[PDB]
Amino acid sequence: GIDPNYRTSRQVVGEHQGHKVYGPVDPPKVLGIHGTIVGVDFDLCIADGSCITACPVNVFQWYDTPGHPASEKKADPINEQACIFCMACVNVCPVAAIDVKPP
Ligand code: SF4
Ligand code: F3S
Ligand SMILES: [Zn+2]
Repeated sequence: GIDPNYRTSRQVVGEHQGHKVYGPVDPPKVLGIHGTIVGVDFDLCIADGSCITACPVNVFQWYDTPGHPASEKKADPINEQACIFCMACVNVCPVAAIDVKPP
């Protein structure tokens, strides 16, 4: 579900907890994609939680996004530098909102 080319096709509009945020972002309904090594489309994430339950290195943590039409929290890749590219998260997300890319 997430654009595999976001890193080159969306402008970086900001930073969040050590990771970049890829625009556009128009809160609270449009929040864009968070992260570079491990990218999560906040506009697609429905807060299923499988990715967070699946990551062996705990890259993801719940992040509140009140008033987003898709969910009031999401998986924020705050510990993306720790990713070991097992690709578990990418396979289990029910909306395919995650894209991982070796630096
Ligand atoms: S690829 Fe593996 S390690 Fe990297 S985030 Fe996804 S689950 Fe965690
Ligand atoms: S829905 Fe959101 S929580 Fe994880 S499994 Fe998909 S990104
Ligand atoms: Zn973030």
